[PDB]
Amino acid sequence: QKLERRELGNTGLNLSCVGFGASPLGNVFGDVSEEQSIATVIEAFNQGINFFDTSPYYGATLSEKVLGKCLKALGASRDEYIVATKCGRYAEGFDFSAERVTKSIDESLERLQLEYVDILQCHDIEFGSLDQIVNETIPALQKIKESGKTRFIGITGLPLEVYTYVLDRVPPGTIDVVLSYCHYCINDSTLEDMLPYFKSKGVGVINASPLSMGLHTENGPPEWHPASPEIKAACKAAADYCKKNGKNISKLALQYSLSNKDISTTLVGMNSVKQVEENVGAALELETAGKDEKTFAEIENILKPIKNQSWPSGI
Repeated sequence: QKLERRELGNTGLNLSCVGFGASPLGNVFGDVSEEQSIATVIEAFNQGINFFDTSPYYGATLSEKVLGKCLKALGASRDEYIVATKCGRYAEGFDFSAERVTKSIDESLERLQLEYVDILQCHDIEFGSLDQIVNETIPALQKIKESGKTRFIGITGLPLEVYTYVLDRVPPGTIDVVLSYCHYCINDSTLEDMLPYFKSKGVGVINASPLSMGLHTENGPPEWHPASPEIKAACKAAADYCKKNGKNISKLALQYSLSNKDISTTLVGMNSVKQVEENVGAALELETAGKDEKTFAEIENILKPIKNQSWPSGI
């Protein structure tokens, strides 16, 4: 049994349905040795993950530098893996200007030790002027795409409204891919409402944060998590139900996110070999058994009062 791959919009790329979120390689969630990061990436690739996403923001450029060492250590042909990065969001703030993003791709390629990335996306555009994204940033990414330094272009951010605003205002066929987070998970499935829009526009869809930044974990969310107390309380109750019934809230949450085949990949952050095994195994078991619908029904009942509620982001 091999990990399923899915076509990404009109790009022709076939992505593993679980993708590697490389933010933890930048020490975002704790210190990880370079040896451990390399081992994790190698294990992911050996288990069939072919998609690796990063950003200059993660670890103030360290994630990109570490990921570049990991990709070299795969000892695989460049066309056997797919690399996405971002531009516009840095540890020193937001700059979506044409000059910044044009410089940024070269900085990213230097750190990643690559001649090109497959995907380059504007990072967290709800912090920028959406009119600048439309009229300046996206044209600059089109020029980067024309140069070959990226093969495809996209946009990311938390609020789904940013995607309709931007995609309504660029010519058909401009944007290749979007990355969305926190909106295709057990407490919030609003990304599904965007899928007809993205399909009409020929835009491939990447999801991320299937655990909603720690809500769907036995340990619960970090202290900084921006969700309301009511969201947190219901997610803790869902985790408690799973614990009581001998089930794994995080495995079920990932399986829920993976179940929609119109989403091409779900990024998961990984920094140990056992995390790779757990995440790939959840996907393989989902493929052959389908969703445990009795258990998902009970989770849905607990999360009902807060379903699809989000939190503020950006300007």
